[PDB]
Amino acid sequence: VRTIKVFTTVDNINLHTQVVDMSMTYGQQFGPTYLDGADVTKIKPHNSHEGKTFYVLPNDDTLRVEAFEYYHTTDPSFLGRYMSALNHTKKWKYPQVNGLTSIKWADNNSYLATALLTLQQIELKFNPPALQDAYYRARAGEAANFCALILAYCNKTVGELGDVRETMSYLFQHANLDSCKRVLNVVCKTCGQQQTTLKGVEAVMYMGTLSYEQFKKGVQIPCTCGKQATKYLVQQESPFVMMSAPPAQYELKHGTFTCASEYTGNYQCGHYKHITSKETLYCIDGALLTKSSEYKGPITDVFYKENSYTTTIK
Ligand SMILES: [Zn+2]
Repeated sequence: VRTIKVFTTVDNINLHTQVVDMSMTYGQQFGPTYLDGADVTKIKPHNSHEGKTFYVLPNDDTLRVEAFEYYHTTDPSFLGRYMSALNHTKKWKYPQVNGLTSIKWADNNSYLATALLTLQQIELKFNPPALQDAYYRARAGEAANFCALILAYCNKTVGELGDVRETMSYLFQHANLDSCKRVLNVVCKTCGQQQTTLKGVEAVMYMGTLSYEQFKKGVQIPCTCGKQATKYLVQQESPFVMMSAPPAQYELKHGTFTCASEYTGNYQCGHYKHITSKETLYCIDGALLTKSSEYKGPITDVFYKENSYTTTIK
C-alpha cells in the first residue's frame, strides 16, 4: 500500500499524525476533510500533501474537547461552515484604511467590514481562543480567519444578508463583559417607578434610539397599563455603549461619538458604510475613504466611549 504522512487538526495548533492510503479519498479515511478551507473530502492524497495539516470534524473525544476548548461551541456543523467561509475570505483583501484593517468589497460583505472596523475602536476581549488568535491577526492585517469565524459563529454564509446589530450581539456574547453594569429607571404617571439592573451584553446594547444623550434624558416606551412611560439611564459601568435603531436619517456630529454604521436599502437588500469620528469625520466603505466636517445619513448603530456614568436626575 502507498502512503503519506499528514496531520489532522481541529484548531490548527494541536496536530494528530496520520498515515493515509493514497488509493482512498480523504473522506473514506477521516470523514469531511479540508485543506486551508478547500473541501478535499472527495480527493485522494497527493505527494505534495505530505506533512500538511488538514482540518477534520470532531469525531473522537480528543478532537471534541480540543474543538470546544478552542471555539466554545459544540455545534456539529461549525467546523465545516468555518472552512466553507474561509475558502472565500482567504481570497478577500484587507487594506489598511486610516489605520484600521478594513475589507475590500466582495461577496456582499459590507456588514462584516463595518463590524471589523468597529471592533478596532472599542475595548473588547474575546473569550474563545479562536477569536482571540484570529482577532490579533486581523488587527495586524490578516483578517481572513477572523471574518470566517464571524460568519461561522453567526450562522451566516458568505454572500448572505447580515445585520450589524445581530452580528455584534454574537461577538459580544463571546467576549468578557462580566464587569459591565447598567441601571435603568422607568417612570409611569399611573404605576410609579421601577428600577432594573442589566449585566454583560445587555448592559452595553440598547435598541430604540441612536442617541446616548437621549437615553440619559429619557425615552418614551409603553407601560403595561397603557400609558406612555419614560425610561432613562441611572448608572452605566462599561468601556463603551452601543445605541441601535431601525435605519433613520440622523446627524453625526464630530467629537460626540466613536463610530457608527449607516444602512442604505430595505429589508431585503442594502449596503452598509462605516463612519468614524477622529480629527474629522471619515466614512469608510470597504477600501474606499472619504471625509467631511458634518455627516447625515440613515444610521443604524452608534458607538460611544464610557467608563462610569451616574445620572443627576432625582
Ligand atoms: Zn403604567
